[PDB]
Amino acid sequence: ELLVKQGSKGTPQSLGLNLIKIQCHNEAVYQYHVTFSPSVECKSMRFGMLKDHQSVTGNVTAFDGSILYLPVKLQQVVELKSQRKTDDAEISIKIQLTKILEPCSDLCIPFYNVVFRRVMKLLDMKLVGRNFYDPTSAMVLQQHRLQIWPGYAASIRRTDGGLFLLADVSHKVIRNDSVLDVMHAIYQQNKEHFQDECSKLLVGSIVITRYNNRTYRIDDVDWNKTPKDSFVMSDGKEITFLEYYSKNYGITVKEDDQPLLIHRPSERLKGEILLLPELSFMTGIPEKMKKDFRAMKDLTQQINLSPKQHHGALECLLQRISQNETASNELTRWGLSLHKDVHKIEGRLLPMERINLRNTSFVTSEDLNWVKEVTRDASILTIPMHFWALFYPKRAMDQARELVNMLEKIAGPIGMRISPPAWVELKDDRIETYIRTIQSLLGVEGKIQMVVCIIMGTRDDLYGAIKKLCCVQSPVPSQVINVRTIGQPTRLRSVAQKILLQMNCKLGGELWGVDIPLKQLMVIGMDVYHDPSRGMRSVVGFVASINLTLTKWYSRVVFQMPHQEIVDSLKLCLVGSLKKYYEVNHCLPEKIVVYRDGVSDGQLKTVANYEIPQLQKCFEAFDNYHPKMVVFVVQAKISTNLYLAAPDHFVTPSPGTVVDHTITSCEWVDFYLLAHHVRQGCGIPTHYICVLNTANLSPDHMQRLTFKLCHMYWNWPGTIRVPAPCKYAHKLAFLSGQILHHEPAIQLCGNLFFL
RNA sequence: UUACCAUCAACAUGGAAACUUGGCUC
RNA sequence: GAGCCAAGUUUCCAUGUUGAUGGUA
Ligand SMILES: [Mg+2]
Repeated sequence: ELLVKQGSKGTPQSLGLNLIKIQCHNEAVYQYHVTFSPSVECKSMRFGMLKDHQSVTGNVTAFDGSILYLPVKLQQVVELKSQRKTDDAEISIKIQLTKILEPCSDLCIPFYNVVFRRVMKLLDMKLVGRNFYDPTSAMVLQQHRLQIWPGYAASIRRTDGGLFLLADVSHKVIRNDSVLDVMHAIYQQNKEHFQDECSKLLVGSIVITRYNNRTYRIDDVDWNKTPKDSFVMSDGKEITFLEYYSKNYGITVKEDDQPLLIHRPSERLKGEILLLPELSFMTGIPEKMKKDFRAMKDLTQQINLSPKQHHGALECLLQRISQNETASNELTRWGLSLHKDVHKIEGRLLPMERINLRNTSFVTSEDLNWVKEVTRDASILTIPMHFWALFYPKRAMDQARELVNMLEKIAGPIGMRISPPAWVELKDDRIETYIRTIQSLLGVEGKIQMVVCIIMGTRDDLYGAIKKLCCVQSPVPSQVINVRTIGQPTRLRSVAQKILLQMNCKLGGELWGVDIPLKQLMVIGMDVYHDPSRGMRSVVGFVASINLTLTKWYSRVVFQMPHQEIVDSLKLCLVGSLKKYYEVNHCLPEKIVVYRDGVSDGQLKTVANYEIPQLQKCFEAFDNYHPKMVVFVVQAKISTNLYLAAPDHFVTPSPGTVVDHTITSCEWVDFYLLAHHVRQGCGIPTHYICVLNTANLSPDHMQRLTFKLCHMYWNWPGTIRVPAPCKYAHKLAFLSGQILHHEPAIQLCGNLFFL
């Protein structure tokens, strides 16, 4: 079905885009596999060899290193005898004619992209990582030996509107200090302690090589080897590093006394990739620059481009493309005529939602923030909390009394009935003293409602162990404060406000909600938390709405061992969720809405045709249970940018903007929603892909329901990017994966204990 | 770990095309 | 000859995560 979703609800917004329309007038593409037999690999020297033959291959070539594209229909299988122009050896190349590609094809998308990477190469922009950056517009920090290149993450894609060039104005941190120059500086710093200092600085530090443009993690540094030595290339051939770089890449290496960097490929090839530090350069903010206020503020104020500056950089790119004769010729020879200005459309702005409290219901302002409108009125349900204990190591004791004073001053308009705690001073600041004191306080007394601790500095092990005690071993709701958030009195008041709201959340109270027209709605939020350190011990959190007014969230956690499946884990989580829903609501829901987090574009069909059929196979375990299911793939980090056409320039878009045309994928029912208010930089929306819709949910109530679920998040009094169940599931899975490493207590799963 | 939002640095996973290798295989 | 599966390389991409900076509450 064709995607016609742009309805009348919401006001039209003239949105500029980071999209430039590309009109294609190609008539035939032919794809060949060049088969250089003595194995040249440079991606530019091979381009030079393919440009050496402009007669048989013509002057129009979309070459990329191993795949050639022609419009000329060259004969099947030919051979050529090119010259390497380096150290002398004739180069025997082949031609394959693998495929015939039609004009309007999605397999021409890599060919279009290769043409445009060549076009950016014709603007003298360097290729760093996977993007193109301009060193002419670079800004330099000489005090840190670093530069920022303003360039573009650009890619041609086929959306509903057709062929588009997505160009995001990215910035590349290019460190002028080489790795070899870093070893030179450290060797100047100390002599005997040079190698171990380079070991602790470099192992874990990740470098780039710009001659092939690849990033490698330094797993070790070998000081016993030097480029001069010899290694074996994949044709089983023994050659030195210098000869390999002067032949396969055409680079003469200045210094040959440099050591070697070993990158061990994880999740296994067993090949020690061996790296030269002359062509290896670090990427990232240096250690001395991290604590610099001026340098980081200049870097941040440059990279936090407003939509006016974003569109200005895109217009500069289009002006550079149009003014350069070679780039315009290269685009025109393929029939790819670029647009002079970026694409712009008319999106919709969704209406504001009445946030409801116990007695007051207020329409949200344009800021979409209710920070001060919720600490002046009462929450919907406020559980009174009297018996609790505050744990402090006598150094934040004044800060503890200040926090208690602010809490009892603010519990009035909040609605909490707050009693003074047990002021548990700790004889030591150790984790063992903390845990034994909490356990001894709860061992004798069973009427204690809460345990609130104060942590000296940033201690992740102490917070993790406190949460290990509090929602696994002894199910007591917990709260952890730092001394940096209650020290100064300037922000102490709002900190105490949100802390008391957190106390009300972790006890089963309800903070705020909106009116929802959909009845018996069964909201599911999931976030498959992947572990890159525990041997792929994936954690799937599961947050399920329970009451009809969409305010109680029953939580579940399932762990995935190696060689397991998400199927039975989601089976157990869903049957537990419907068991809780039946035991509370005394009914069964007619509509289950699932918000799956983190699915790539390739795994979308895998999610749609494999996992969700088993999700409806869970449904037969109950008595004639067949409701209507709606599954969402949520993609938060995207590269599409929305602008707002003010009558002078481009500004940040108003929060709550939907785009359901011209950007969406062809094979799915998609839209982009910018729900949150953003004041820094450009407002990235969040991609919302309908994997399945059995409820016949039109995109009017679909977008409105996702926007409404963006409001329900109770750890922030305003709109967040993802919906509230996605963020609840993400925090639950993060706490059960990196902090708990265990399933929680079932009773504490009745409340938002992870907030 | 009082939160949310931006952008940067990196890692990990997955898809499509082409090619190569090794098994089957009609 | 055609087809299936596994692994790898090169192109194009997509998604998540961890840090680090800022902002404001
Ligand atoms: Mg999530």
